[PDB]
Amino acid sequence: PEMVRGQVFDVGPRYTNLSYIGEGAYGMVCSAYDNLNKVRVAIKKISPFEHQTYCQRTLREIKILLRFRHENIIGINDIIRAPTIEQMKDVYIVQDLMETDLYKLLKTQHLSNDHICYFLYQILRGLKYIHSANVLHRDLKPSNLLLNTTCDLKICDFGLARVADPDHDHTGFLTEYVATRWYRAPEIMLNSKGYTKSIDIWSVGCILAEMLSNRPIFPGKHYLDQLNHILGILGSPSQEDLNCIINLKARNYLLSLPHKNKVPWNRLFPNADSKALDLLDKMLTFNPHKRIEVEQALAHPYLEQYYDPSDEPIAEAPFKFDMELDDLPKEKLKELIFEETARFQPGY
Ligand SMILES: COCCN1CCc2[nH]c(-c3ccnc(NC4CCOCC4)n3)cc2C1=O
Repeated sequence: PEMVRGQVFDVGPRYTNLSYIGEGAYGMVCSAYDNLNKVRVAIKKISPFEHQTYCQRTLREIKILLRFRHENIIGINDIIRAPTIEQMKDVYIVQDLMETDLYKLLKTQHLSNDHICYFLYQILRGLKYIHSANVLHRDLKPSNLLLNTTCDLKICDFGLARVADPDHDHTGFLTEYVATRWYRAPEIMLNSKGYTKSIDIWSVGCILAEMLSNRPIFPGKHYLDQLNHILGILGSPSQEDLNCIINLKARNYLLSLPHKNKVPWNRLFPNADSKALDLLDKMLTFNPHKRIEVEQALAHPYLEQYYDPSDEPIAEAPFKFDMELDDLPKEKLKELIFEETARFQPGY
């Protein structure tokens, strides 16, 4: 049993020579050597069993990744856990190892317009497959976009992913949210639970802006500050976009603000490709009903040298409904995680 940052990684003997590569609230990621396939891999230790919320998220992440197979999406190669429910303290997901992430890359490197175009194409190609499966990623950000030296990109971290539920998306003003602040769509703070595909498109728009300048476009200092940054650039929403906001607290908040004019994309990004800024504008649309969809984004003139719908696959088996796991206790969720991972066990 190897040890990384005071965390036991019970993955042997197949997986050895571990090294820290990432973290979350209830998990840790390591790189390791796979003695069977003779390659280095990424291993994610998930420790969710003490919290019901974490158990729901674990079962979703596993179920989703086991169904998905796409070049621009991190897959599951193996799942390690103890042979019995009693002995199962953690769950280890084995994934292909990637060299870096877009967050690490943007901290140090200027991207050429060809690199932005290629990385954006891959994000949208992977996102087309996810949305085609009736799934929402809900935490797209640069650290969840993995890269190698040949510029291949893979979307990772489906820990907050859900089946889309547009009929149950409505909520109140400033209602609590999980996903990362800077990549949060304005409707999250206003009237959305983030159960529609347009949530992911906003995050992609924030990522594109960030690839263009190496700086987050909307860097809210805290939860409440986020809408200030968005409206600071986009300007006051139109009468038509306000009439779509029917909860009075959110509407009246927006109506109380002094008029703010739109900051043109060409002033924020004076070196950017005019086609890239046109697509950015359509992704960073205030009204989610007017926001560009993934298949429209792929067909945008900015991506014309890559666009090929016959080479942009969709999911063979989309998820029909979400799982109703909210009332299920963490002990019952532990059982479903055990049953979902059974196929990877020796002597199965
Ligand atoms: C506790 O989990 C929370 C969510 N989450 C955190 C980030 C993350 N990274 C990887 C991963 C997979 C493959 N290859 C690499 N490679 C590294 C990229 C960065 O540079 C060093 C190598 N990372 C998976 C996850 C993940 O699911």
